[PDB]
Amino acid sequence: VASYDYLVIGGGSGGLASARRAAELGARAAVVESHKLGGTCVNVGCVPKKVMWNTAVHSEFMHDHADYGFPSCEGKFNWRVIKEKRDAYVSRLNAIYQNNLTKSHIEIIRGHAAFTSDPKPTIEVSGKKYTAPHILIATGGMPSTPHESQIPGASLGITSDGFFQLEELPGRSVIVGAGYIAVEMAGILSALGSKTSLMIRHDKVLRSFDSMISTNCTEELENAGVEVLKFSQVKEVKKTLSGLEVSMVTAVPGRLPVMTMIPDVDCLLWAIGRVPNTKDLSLNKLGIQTDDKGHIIVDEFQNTNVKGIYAVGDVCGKALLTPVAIAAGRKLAHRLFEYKEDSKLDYNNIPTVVFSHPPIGTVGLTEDEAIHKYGIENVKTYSTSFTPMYHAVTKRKTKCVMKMVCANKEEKVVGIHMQGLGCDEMLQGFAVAVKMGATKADFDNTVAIHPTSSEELVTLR
Amino acid sequence: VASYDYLVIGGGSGGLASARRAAELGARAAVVESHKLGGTCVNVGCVPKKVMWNTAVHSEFMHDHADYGFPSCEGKFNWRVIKEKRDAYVSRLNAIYQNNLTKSHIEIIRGHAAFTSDPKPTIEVSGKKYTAPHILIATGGMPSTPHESQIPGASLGITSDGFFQLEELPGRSVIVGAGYIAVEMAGILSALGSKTSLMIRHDKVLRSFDSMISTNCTEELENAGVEVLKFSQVKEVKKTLSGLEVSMVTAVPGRLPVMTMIPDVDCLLWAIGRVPNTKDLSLNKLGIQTDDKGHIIVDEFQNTNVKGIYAVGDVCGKALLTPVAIAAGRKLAHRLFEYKEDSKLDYNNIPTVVFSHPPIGTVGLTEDEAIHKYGIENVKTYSTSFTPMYHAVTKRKTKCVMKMVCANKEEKVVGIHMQGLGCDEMLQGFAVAVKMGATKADFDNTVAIHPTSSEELVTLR
Ligand SMILES: Cc1cc2nc3c(=O)[nH]c(=O)nc-3n(C[C@H](O)[C@H](O)[C@H](O)COP(=O)(O)OP(=O)(O)OC[C@H]3O[C@@H](n4cnc5c(N)ncnc54)[C@H](O)[C@@H]3O)c2cc1C
Ligand SMILES: Cc1cc2nc3c(=O)[nH]c(=O)nc-3n(C[C@H](O)[C@H](O)[C@H](O)COP(=O)(O)OP(=O)(O)OC[C@H]3O[C@@H](n4cnc5c(N)ncnc54)[C@H](O)[C@@H]3O)c2cc1C
Repeated sequence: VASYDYLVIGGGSGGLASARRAAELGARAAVVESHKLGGTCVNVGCVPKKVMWNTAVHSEFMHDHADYGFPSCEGKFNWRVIKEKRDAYVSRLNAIYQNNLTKSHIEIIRGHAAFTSDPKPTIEVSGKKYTAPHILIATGGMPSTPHESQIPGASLGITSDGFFQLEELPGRSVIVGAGYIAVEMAGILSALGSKTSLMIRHDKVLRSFDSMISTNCTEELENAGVEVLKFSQVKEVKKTLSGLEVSMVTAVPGRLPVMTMIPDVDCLLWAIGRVPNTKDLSLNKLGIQTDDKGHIIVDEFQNTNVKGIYAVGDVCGKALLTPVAIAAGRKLAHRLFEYKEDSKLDYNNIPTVVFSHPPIGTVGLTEDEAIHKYGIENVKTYSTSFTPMYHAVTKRKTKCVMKMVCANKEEKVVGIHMQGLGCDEMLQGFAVAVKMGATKADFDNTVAIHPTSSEELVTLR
Repeated sequence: VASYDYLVIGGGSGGLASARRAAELGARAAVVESHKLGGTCVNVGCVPKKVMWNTAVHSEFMHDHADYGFPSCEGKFNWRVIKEKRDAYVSRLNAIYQNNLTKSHIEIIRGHAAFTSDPKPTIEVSGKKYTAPHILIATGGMPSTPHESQIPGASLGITSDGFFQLEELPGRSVIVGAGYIAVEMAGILSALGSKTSLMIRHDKVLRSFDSMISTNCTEELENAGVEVLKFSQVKEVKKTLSGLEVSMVTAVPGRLPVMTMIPDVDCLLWAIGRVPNTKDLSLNKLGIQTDDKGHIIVDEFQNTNVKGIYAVGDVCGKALLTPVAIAAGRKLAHRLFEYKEDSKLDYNNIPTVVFSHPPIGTVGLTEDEAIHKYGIENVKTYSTSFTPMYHAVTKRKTKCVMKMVCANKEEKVVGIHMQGLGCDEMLQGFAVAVKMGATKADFDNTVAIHPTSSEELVTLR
């Protein structure tokens, strides 16, 4: 039984970040990883997604070429070219992460970890035992798929993982789900030329975002050529002579349900949720608490219910983002190895960018959330809607919408929501301002940068 | 003699902003404008410049098309197409500004104003007299050109004004100056296909910016195909059979001076400075103080040396930006018509974006300035340099450099300097944070947005 100061199960964002900081602090750490280092984020998430987004962004910009004084650009996007380049780049990152671990003197234990029956918390990987007084579970999650029992033929569809395996651009694609991943995938496939449908159970996407954003985002998708199938769900999927045939039920409220067949589908992409990876951990041997989806339950300090066992990142099921897993993993290392007992991540005011077209940036409370927290009488919002100057000379148009949610007399900024060209890079510093507790006067007292989109947020009235 | 509450001379950024706010406050105002409303900013500055920048940005992005999986885009940029569209857009803005004035009930007096000999400050426009207890001079500036006495043939060159009159893309262009305008023009002309040279008196451009920025900016220009002629200046210009011939002296220190002829020049663009527009105002009839360049001298509240006479914007020669003129003009209206005596613009921490390729964003003190303000022992900087993820798959490359200047033990953020893709939209919120007095912990405690360039500023170590 090899003993370490810190054993981290999972070599993705949270697990690596935590292991690296711990090692800086003098801890003797080891990371168990059964697949590729970098985990979701590098292999099938953040990185490959962004590359595909940059590609889709090229496609749109190329539509404006002639408007800008150039000759029309004519053609066909070649999926395999970019796919090969994207894979290579992921390969480069995996090699860097491995090197980062080595330079830090962190041991990499390759294989699938599981807890043992042993009294003092101990794991087994490939027959060998490993123990530490602090063990971090950072095993992440996976895409959720429907059971054949509920939706026959569901296994004919792919997930976001399968999306990163595709080698050709699917001619006809149907995406099921209304969350950010669904939105992102629909936007990429459509911009690159796939005849794309997005099938959502209600009338808008991103229903948990501020309502200005869910409305605007739904319209932008339609305007970009994505067919949004509202109040619809899949009833069955079948393999026809040439592709898939999707049977769906549309049930608009105030109307009779109607069943429709969608034929000749090349790609059926389930983007319905993520499930935690805890199933094969043998958690029950230690009696570690999970919720009914399999998420590990933790407190504000990432503690599980068992002493010396922690969990961070996707596996915990809250704020499923690369930077949160990292920040939580880091704060945890400072708490354990630097003896900073108050060291923990604040889960409020975490900013998010959704890589739609145009991108979305959000931080803090939606208007409804502020209304429930402070009361209608105490909430004031400011908003603007305009066409960015980039489109002054284009036939194709996109809008920029921004909304500021203020609370109390002081007009504290408690929420910022926007969608528009450049909003992906614009959000970070306002997130800093929001975290510091800025009020509207603080924004108003900052001299604008002209001509930009960003200047609209400091000149709202 | 028609009397008003407020008479504003100049209908550009500062003059309009001040007049509009004053009118909201109940003032009976009139704006004197001898040319087009919107002034520099709309007609020959900010707006038309940005449109030309967006165009140049299209040209660069089109170089990456094939790398992104598309077929090579082949050609020739058509200057007149975009020029016509740009003019139209400026026409649209002029009509809006005029309407804004009318809706506000502000009187527009068309013509050239000059002060009179009269005791109580009074102006004359087209034979008629006008007076007010508060008169704002906001007459802006103009491009500076060399005297034929010092540089013979200088009048064969054009200025940034003339740039906006061009109808064809000049084949060979030489830009003289090393400030932001020179840099911007060089970058646009070059990206659009002009064989461009930038002639600077020293070895770097933007010598007043933080030294990381002047160095990086000079390299980016060279990398983009702009020939930077260092330690050079124009000695004479002459009209040859086919274009202009520029005689220049290059005097590298530690070397003998060398004279060179630059032949076949289509466009010689002077971007050497701006001069205030005060010359024809008859300021001396009131004894209003100017410096030796013709700038009107004012105090912290925009007061001139004469009671009831103020000046804002370019004419004052400090912080020559559209938003500063606006903010100063607004604060002034609140002071005069809302009786807010402490109402004035803080000229510290004004953010600037330079529309180079990639763009530059700066706010606060350069490293040297912080060193002079706090002492070397009290200044700590953090910086990063990386290749944005956008170029992971391109043969063409650009860099992103960021620098954070902190002061004292607390590591107050006193300067942010960066150059890179997206830095034009990234700066605004960090400018808010800097204005609020953020420290490095405030940045560090803000969760990053992945994957973006902006996230680098919150993860500096
Ligand atoms: C398509 C997609 C796009 C996304 N886009 C973004 C985005 O743009 N921005 C953003 O912030 N977030 C994004 N996310 C979310 C972000 O990628 C995740 O929140 C983050 O990767 C979670 O990190 P983690 O450390 O919890 O787990 P992960 O990186 O999944 O790491 C878990 C690791 O544990 C390994 N493992 C699991 N069980 C075991 C075991 N028993 N033994 C050994 N090893 C094990 C797994 O192989 C894996 O390598 C995206 C996610 C997806 C799916
Ligand atoms: C090429 C270029 C690019 C620029 N790019 C940017 C940028 O991207 N961002 C930015 O922030 N700033 C930029 N600037 C600077 C910005 O445009 C100026 O700081 C701003 O326009 C100054 O406004 P102002 O109100 O002082 O004067 P102006 O807008 O020049 O207005 C002065 C007005 O007074 C009128 N006038 C003058 N004398 C008289 C008189 N006697 N009687 C009646 N009317 C009179 C003039 O016709 C004019 O309309 C740029 C400038 C230039 C030249």
